[PDB]
Amino acid sequence: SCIQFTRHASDVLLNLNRLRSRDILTDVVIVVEQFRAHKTVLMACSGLFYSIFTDQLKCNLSVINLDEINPEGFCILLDFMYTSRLNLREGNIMAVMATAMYLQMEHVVDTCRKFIKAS
Amino acid sequence: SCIQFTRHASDVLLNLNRLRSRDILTDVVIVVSEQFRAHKTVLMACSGLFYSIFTDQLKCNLSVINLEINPEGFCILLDFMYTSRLNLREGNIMAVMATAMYLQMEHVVDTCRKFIKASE
Repeated sequence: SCIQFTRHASDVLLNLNRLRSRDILTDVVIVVEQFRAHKTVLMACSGLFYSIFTDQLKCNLSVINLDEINPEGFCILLDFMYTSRLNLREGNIMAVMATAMYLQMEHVVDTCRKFIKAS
Repeated sequence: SCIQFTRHASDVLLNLNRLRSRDILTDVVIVVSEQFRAHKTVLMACSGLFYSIFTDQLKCNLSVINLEINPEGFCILLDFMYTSRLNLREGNIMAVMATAMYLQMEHVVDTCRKFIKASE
């Protein structure tokens, strides 16, 4: 019985992005500058954040210090995680690609290769 | 400056489902009549009821929200919230439609009705 709401996955994500704007139930700050977010959204999108939050040995912490990753490159990936929309310019594209491979977003890393080899 | 990944809302939802499926980072027990583990964030994104509940300071930051509602009808809607699939059947359709209203979910309600008046 598959009455698929192909809009409902994206409704959910837009609604998660509003909660972040409204600051409703953010349970983490990532420092790179300060970026507030939901651990669950980070986890679903990013192999490393998922790799961090699932480690039963590590402390569960409301603050996560990223090691010099581009803050610009992280703000663009963050907004992607919440909007599905990847902003790339020539002036930031290198910033963005880097942070992906570290964040382990394997489909986001391929997307930067194509836009860089372009033009 | 606007490259949207059209399978990405959907990958986010299935990864959120697997978290729920592994009981990872879930922060609320919904006690329906049975228990249901889920994440506040997702309930609030799908439900105006759960939205009102979790933005109330008097009932923040409660771990347990006891809702009488049917469990099976809740279970199928909880499935829907995390999977975008609505699993309807003559035997639950009345149960889902009802839970649906009480949750203020109207898009699936419409769907139950039309399933009801499609067979009969």
